[PDB]
Amino acid sequence: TPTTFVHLFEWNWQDVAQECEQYLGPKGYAAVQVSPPNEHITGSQWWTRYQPVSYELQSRGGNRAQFIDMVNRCSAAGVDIYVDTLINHMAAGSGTGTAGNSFGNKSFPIYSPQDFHESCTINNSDYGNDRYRVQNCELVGLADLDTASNYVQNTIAAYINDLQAIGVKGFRFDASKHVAASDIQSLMAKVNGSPVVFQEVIDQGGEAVGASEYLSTGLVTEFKYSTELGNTFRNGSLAWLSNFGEGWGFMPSSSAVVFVDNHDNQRGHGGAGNVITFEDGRLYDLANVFMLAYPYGYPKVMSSYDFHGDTDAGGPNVPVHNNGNLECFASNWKCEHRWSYIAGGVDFRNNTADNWAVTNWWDNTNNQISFGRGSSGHMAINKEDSTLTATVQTDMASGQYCNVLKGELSADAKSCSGEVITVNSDGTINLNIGAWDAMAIHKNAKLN
Ligand SMILES: C=C1O[C@H](O[C@H]2[C@H](O)[C@@H](O)[C@H](O)O[C@@H]2CO)[C@H](O)[C@@H](O)[C@@H]1N[C@H]1C=C(C=O)C(=O)[C@H](O)[C@H]1O
Ligand SMILES: [Ca+2]
Ligand SMILES: [Cl-]
Repeated sequence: TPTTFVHLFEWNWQDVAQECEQYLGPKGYAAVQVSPPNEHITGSQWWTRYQPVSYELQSRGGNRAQFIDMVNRCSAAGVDIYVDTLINHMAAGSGTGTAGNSFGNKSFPIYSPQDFHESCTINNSDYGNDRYRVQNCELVGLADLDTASNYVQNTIAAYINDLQAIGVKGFRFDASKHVAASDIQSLMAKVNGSPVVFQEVIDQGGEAVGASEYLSTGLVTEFKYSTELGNTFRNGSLAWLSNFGEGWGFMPSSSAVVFVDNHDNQRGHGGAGNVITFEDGRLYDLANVFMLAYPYGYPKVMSSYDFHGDTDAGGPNVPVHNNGNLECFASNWKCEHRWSYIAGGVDFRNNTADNWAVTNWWDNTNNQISFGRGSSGHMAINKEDSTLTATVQTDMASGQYCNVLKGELSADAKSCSGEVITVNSDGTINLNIGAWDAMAIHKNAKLN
């Protein structure tokens, strides 16, 4: 069953539609978070998508027909679409949009200067001691919408409802911390049905505005997860993760959206160098394996492009699906959602969704850990530099299983493509995991 979504960052609508059919659907990913599909400022940088001009569906990702085509094709494949929705602001300065519209002096095709809060700047110090400025002033000069206005609320809700009519199933509410929770409650009252909604709120503690304020309007991004996971995997002991989640002070599991990294923090925005990303290779594989095996939050796998150290640069100048050639894994699109350890982690999460408990936790007091999900699955990670050969207890049926991180079960269930793990008659496994490696097995990848 579906348990994990993916952020196809800067992927165009044609690439996403093909990816849904060829990979995401077959592999069991629940949904795709796409880049803002509305009209935005021209320019090659990735951040131009976060400066709206209007709500017309003509963006760098493609036009309206291509967007609709993507929603239909993904839906037929069993994959939902979550739209990155800008509820806090409009573009800064003046210029021209991707659909031909002009704007300037807080004057847009759909908003007048009177539909915005009076200009003021959000200073870094405001985050810790002035909620009024955090929510009414401008985020790096972006025109701050008067979200308490009935006209503004109606206009954003009409956009959200139009997207739902096309078939969009969820929404990421961008920059939610900058909008009073009460304004979001009023906005939601105008939204049809009950789509999936997750709100971006960066809260590591000590903020004037807390993540907990948004729990009643939808899921909330738990940024402590990304940071603490990265910090533990790099500078701490994996043994500490035995009570990861609410035990560490995170929000309720059922309210959280978690990730190893997102488009902002992999670039140093809202996250330090301890955040683990595709650049870290095997370290990234292991961090993802932990997140996907661990029963906390609703995870989203990151799918990036090699930005070659340029934190402002837009994506590759070549599509992912390029004339029958997949532009993945090298210096263009990274396609982490296709990395064997990550796709295997997703398969494990999908197949252990009937048991959300962490059972039989074992560790060597440091960087070797192992735990199960009852009789649905078991996993182990070795981050020491000597082989993990400990015998661990599981609740799994004895037999042969495919290590799903390195391969998969054949259609006739007679063989695996990767190494085989053996669960003894007493339920134990005699591990044999090399340094910086791991294993995961589940009840639906058992050899016959
Ligand atoms: C890029 C982000 O900037 C702000 O985040 C700040 C955190 O709120 C603050 O706690 C932390 O200390 O510092 C962060 C800045 O470095 C916004 O709050 C946050 O919303 C924003 N991220 C999203 C907003 C955009 C504007 O539309 C986009 O450019 C980003 O890519 C969004 O993910
Ligand atoms: Ca605001
Ligand atoms: Cl996010």
